[PDB]
Amino acid sequence: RIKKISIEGNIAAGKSTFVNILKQLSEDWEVVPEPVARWSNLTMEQKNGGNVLQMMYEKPERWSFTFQTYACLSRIRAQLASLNGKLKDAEKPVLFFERSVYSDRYIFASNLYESESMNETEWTIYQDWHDWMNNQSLELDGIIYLQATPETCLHRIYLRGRNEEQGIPLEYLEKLHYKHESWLLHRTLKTNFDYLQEVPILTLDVNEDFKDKYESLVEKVKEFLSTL
Amino acid sequence: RIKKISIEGNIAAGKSTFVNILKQLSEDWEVVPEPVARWSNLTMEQKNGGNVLQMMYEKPERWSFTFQTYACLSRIRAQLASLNGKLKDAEKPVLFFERSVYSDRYIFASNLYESESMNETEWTIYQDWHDWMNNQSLELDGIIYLQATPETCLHRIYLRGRNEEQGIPLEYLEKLHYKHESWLLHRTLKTNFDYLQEVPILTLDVNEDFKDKYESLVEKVKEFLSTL
Ligand SMILES: Cc1ccc(NC(=O)c2ccc(CN3CCN(C)CC3)cc2)cc1Nc1nc(-c2nccc(N)n2)cs1
Ligand SMILES: Cc1ccc(NC(=O)c2ccc(CN3CCN(C)CC3)cc2)cc1Nc1nc(-c2nccc(N)n2)cs1
Ligand SMILES: Cc1ccc(NC(=O)c2ccc(CN3CCN(C)CC3)cc2)cc1Nc1nc(-c2nccc(N)n2)cs1
Ligand SMILES: Cc1ccc(NC(=O)c2ccc(CN3CCN(C)CC3)cc2)cc1Nc1nc(-c2nccc(N)n2)cs1
Ligand SMILES: O=c1ccn([C@@H]2O[C@H](COP(=O)(O)OP(=O)(O)O)[C@@H](O)[C@H]2O)c(=O)[nH]1
Ligand SMILES: O=c1ccn([C@@H]2O[C@H](COP(=O)(O)OP(=O)(O)O)[C@@H](O)[C@H]2O)c(=O)[nH]1
Ligand code: NA
Ligand code: NA
Repeated sequence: RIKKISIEGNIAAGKSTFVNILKQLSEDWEVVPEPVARWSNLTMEQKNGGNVLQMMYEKPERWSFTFQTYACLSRIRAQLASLNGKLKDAEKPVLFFERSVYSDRYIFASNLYESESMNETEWTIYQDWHDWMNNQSLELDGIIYLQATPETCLHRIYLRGRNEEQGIPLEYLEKLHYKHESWLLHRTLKTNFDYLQEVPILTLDVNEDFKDKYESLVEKVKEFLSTL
Repeated sequence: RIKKISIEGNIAAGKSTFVNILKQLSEDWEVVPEPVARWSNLTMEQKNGGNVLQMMYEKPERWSFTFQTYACLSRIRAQLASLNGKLKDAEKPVLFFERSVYSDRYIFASNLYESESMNETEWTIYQDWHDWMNNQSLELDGIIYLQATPETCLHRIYLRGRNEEQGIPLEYLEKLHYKHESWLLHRTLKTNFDYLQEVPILTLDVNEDFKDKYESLVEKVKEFLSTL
């Protein structure tokens, strides 16, 4: 049975960097990058996603619903493709997701509703769609939360240097940070997925640069995986 | 095995009337009304759908994508519920769909793209979603096409007397009519569903009032069902 583990964290916490570290450490370890992340850098999904990203910069209250539905669809399709296609010869197969359908809804879509970028009907339609489109083989064995300060993530947005992201304000990162803490640390966020309240969570502090010094983080991962 | 038959036709051709006739004629015959039809007349789907219908009257180029995705989702959910819930004691089970996921895409969503109510990205995202969300137990054994003139349907819009529909112009009904003829009569419409080109189609002329005189139409249905 493939173990499914989500990597969760704020914008520029280090999730993509961490996932591309893990992928290389075992042939029994595979990764599903976040579609939105891949859109940001030829396929019709990439063409659609690049357009949606640009349209979102111009007016989020017009495109948030369209963006969030396509982002989540794209993720489910990509996660199921890896789950059905990969690790068939693995001894102890693990698939690492760069975020989940839960971060799609409870972090991003939720935040856009709160920022008045979706109206009540768009948010209620989104939740209905999400509740339904998520009815199975994608349920998580575990979550790894990469915890960074908003300041760390703001500095890492600067380092990554996507022109379109240099305008992201600290306040927005602080809001996303608070949502992550409520969901994954305090476990105060109510979701419509009962099993989630029971899913084991590994919290890793990634404030210190780990690109060349990640053995302690991977040790924590291997320990966490052995408990599942 | 439940036989799945779609009832296809223009606005106010008589599909709802015909489906509510059929339902009563056999305990082995069940119907899935079109969600959009039900929205037009307490549940969160009805609340969402009524809002989406009203928002669409005000500006279709804003709401067409949201409307078409929720309409099609709502249909898949309702068709699968009947397929999983009903006719378990039937000898020769038949489920009649009021329209299909194909009329959703090739008639309505297509028409809205053509009427510049969806941009290329919205239409390409819609088709991608549709291709994907349709990957199974809903494939049709047969189609029944209720063929009425645009003039007949315009007269039947008047008879049904939905205030919001009295503005529908003959030209729009003529466009929908042409799409139906290309798909179901000439079979000239290319779809992304190969099996559809092979699905048996029964064409019924419903220009004459059938509310109290429908035996000949039902005879054609029973004959058609015996060939499948
Ligand atoms: C690409 C892009 C472009 C622009 C914006 N912008 C805003 O988030 C935003 C919101 C609100 C506002 C203020 N108000 C003014 C007043 N208006 C009436 C209402 C908006 C200004 C700007 C975000 C992005 N990226 C995003 N990615 C995600 C996402 N990332 C991964 C997974 C996932 N599911 N979702 C979500 S959002
Ligand atoms: C530059 C700027 C300045 C202001 C605001 N505003 C709001 O986001 C916003 C928040 C909340 C509300 C309602 N609240 C507050 C006011 N009230 C006191 C209580 C209700 C109203 C408006 C957004 C921006 N731009 C932003 N860019 C992004 C972004 N850009 C690319 C990728 C990405 N993921 N995200 C996100 S935010
Ligand atoms: C409820 C409602 C309200 C309004 C409208 N309006 C328009 O169709 C419409 C379009 C185009 C125009 C002209 N232009 C001006 C210029 N603009 C730039 C761009 C629009 C004006 C009006 C349609 C509806 N109903 C509808 N139901 C369906 C449907 N029914 C069953 C299954 C299904 N999948 N889909 C589709 S559409
Ligand atoms: C009253 C009126 C008047 C005009 C138009 N216009 C167009 O629909 C339309 C068509 C096509 C195009 C591009 N074409 C043409 C122009 N060029 C010559 C070649 C490209 C541009 C615009 C729409 C309306 N209203 C309408 N109501 C509905 C409706 N209302 C409730 C439920 C429902 N299902 N449908 C449908 S249509
Ligand atoms: O320990 C780290 C983690 C990340 N980064 C840099 O910070 C930016 C954001 O990282 P990533 O793209 O992995 O963040 P994600 O958005 O995927 O969490 C990138 O330029 C990384 O190279 C770094 O220098 N050291
Ligand atoms: O043979 C018929 C078929 C329909 N109608 C009336 O025409 C309108 C449209 O019918 P329906 O709602 O069944 O059309 P649909 O949109 O479902 O095809 C309704 O007022 C029907 O009662 C009728 O008088 N005789
Ligand atoms: Na690997
Ligand atoms: Na019946």
